[PDB]
Amino acid sequence: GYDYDYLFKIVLIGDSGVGKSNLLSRFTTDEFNIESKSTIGVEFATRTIEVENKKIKAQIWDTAGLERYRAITSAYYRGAVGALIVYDISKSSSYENCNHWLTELRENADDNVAVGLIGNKSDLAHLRAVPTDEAKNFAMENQMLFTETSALNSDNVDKAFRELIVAIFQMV
Ligand SMILES: Nc1nc2c(ncn2[C@@H]2O[C@H](COP(=O)(O)OP(=O)(O)O)[C@@H](O)[C@H]2O)c(=O)[nH]1
Ligand SMILES: [Mg+2]
Repeated sequence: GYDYDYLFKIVLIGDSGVGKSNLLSRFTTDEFNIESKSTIGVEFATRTIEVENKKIKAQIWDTAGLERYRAITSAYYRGAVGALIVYDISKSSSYENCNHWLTELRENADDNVAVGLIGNKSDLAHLRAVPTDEAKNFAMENQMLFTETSALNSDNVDKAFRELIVAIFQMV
C-alpha cells in the first residue's frame, strides 16, 4: 500500500444496533464481532480497491454515542464523499428512521455525497420486517444505491461498498 490514486472518505450512519460497526469490520478486515454492546466513539479503517486501474483507498468511518458532541460530529462528516445509510431488515423502526438519516446527511455532509442504502442482517430472513421491494423503491426515490447485506455471513458486503466506491469514482 505504498500509494493510491484517490482517498474516498465514506461514513456509515443509521440507528444503533443495525450492524454499522460490523459492516466496517467485515469490509476492512473480514472480521465480525457477535458482541451486542455499542462502543461510544468514532473510528475509521481503510481498504484499498481498484476501480478502472486506479487504486482507491476507501476510508470507512463509524461512530456511536457522540451526537451531542458538535465538533467531533462535524469532523465525522467533514470531507465525506460517500455515505451508507444502514437499517436492520428485522427492525422496522430502523428502516422508518432512514429519512432522518438522509436529512442528517443533507444538513451535515457536502452537497455532492454519493449515498447507498443498506438493509443489513439479511440472515435474519425469518424475522423480516422490511420488504426488499419497498426499501428498494425508497432507495430509488431518494437517489440511493441499495443492497441487502449480512455482515454476519458476509453476503453482499463487498458489493455494497464496491458499488458506492465505483459511484463516487464516476463523479470525481
Ligand atoms: N444476525 C446478524 N447480526 C448482526 C449482523 N450485523 C451485526 N449484527 C449484530 O448486531 C449487533 C449490533 O451490531 P453492531 O455492528 O455493533 O451495530 P451498530 O450499533 O450499528 O454499530 C451485534 O450483536 C452484532 O454482532 C448481521 O448481519 N446479522
Ligand atoms: Mg457501532
